[PDB]
Parts: sequence; C-alpha cells; structure tokens
Amino acid sequence: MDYRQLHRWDLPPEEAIKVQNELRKKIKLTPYEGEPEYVAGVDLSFPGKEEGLAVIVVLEYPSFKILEVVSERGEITFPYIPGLLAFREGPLFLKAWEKLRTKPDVVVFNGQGLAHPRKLGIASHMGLFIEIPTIGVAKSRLYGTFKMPEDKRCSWSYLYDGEEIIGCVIRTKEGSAPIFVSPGHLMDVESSKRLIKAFTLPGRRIPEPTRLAHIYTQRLK
Ligand SMILES: [Ca+2]
Ligand SMILES: [Ca+2]
Ligand code: NA
Repeated sequence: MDYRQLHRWDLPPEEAIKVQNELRKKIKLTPYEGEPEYVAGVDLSFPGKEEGLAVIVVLEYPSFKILEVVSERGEITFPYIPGLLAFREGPLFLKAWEKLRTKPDVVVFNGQGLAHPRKLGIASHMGLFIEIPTIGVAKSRLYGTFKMPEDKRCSWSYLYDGEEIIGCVIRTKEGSAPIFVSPGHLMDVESSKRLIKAFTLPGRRIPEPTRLAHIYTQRLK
C-alpha cells in the first residue's frame, strides 16, 4: 500500500522530539462517519533481541473475517523511549505496509494516538504517513488525567490534558483493567471510542484488529 515518507528516521532523540512538534501541527481530528468495511490492526514482536517482526492483519467488518496478513522482519535501531515509540517501530511497520494489498478504512495501533505529551503518538504519526484514519489502543496510560471508569462493561471516562479531551478510558471487560483509546489522524475522540467499542467483542478486553495482530506476531515467530 502506498504512503508518504515525511522525514528520515535515523535521528537522535532531541531531533526526533523536534520532528514531532512540527508533525503535530499536521494532525486532523475529524469525525469518522459511517461504518468501515476493512479494519487493520498492527502489532510487533521481537523474536531476537533488537530483531523485530511487524504484522498487519486486515479484517472485514462486521464479520471480523481475516482478509490479509502481511509481515516483515528487520533490525531495530532506535531504543524504546516513552513518547518516541514511532521512531522505534515506525520503519518496520512501514515496510509491512508497503506489502499490503488491501486498503483499510481504519488502522488500529498498539499504543496511543492523541493521548501523548506532544499530541503525536505512534497512531497519529503513522496516520500522517499512510493518510488513512487511525486509532491508538493501549493497555496503560502515557499522558493525560482521568477518573477511573466503573467496573461495569462499557463504562468509560474521558482522558484530559487540562480542559482538553485527548482520548478515553474504556472498561471493555468487567473485572479486567481498562484500555486507553485515542484518535490518531483523520479521527476524533468520539469516533475512536465508538469504533473501538464496535471492534471489541463481549467478553474480550482487546479489540479484534490488534487482538488478532498479536496472535499472528506470536505464531509467525
Ligand atoms: Ca510496560
Ligand atoms: Ca503484542
Ligand atoms: Na505492538
């Protein structure tokens, strides 16, 4: 699948932060109206240390039938730093993306989008490259404040940066920790909440696109 390569990846952390502060200006928080037909999820594993495997799975909606899996292996060259995840995982994701034949309507990443100290988590950053609506779904908080949702399925609360809403926290599974959902690019807070709820089956904590992408990262190892 095609994409735009907006900048080089081999930057020191200080310069990578500056890149984020320019790219954040380019995010578009627009509603996602209607229902998608094809939904992608992305996950990464590390079979060897600093050797990565990126997997993209494309699902049909609402059936969740698997339409495509792509993967790519490569060396990891940038350390994990909270807030700079894209510089670690972005390049290998894009190598998998170039192989993709099915064009998704929405892409879900393991990580934040808007809920990020510079408003450009990996989901937002990659959204700018691929120019398709994206959503970030994370298991823990990077940035923002929130009231803990009720321990009842579908309970949610907003994530705030002061008075600004940057995402939400959703109890997708009663008795389990919630998930952190934030819009990436061409997505807004209300739409990302609605879509992730639609993608998450009752009894499961994790939405089907990234749940299945994780399954394949483990199998392909
Ligand atoms: Ca951790
Ligand atoms: Ca995983
Ligand atoms: Na991942």
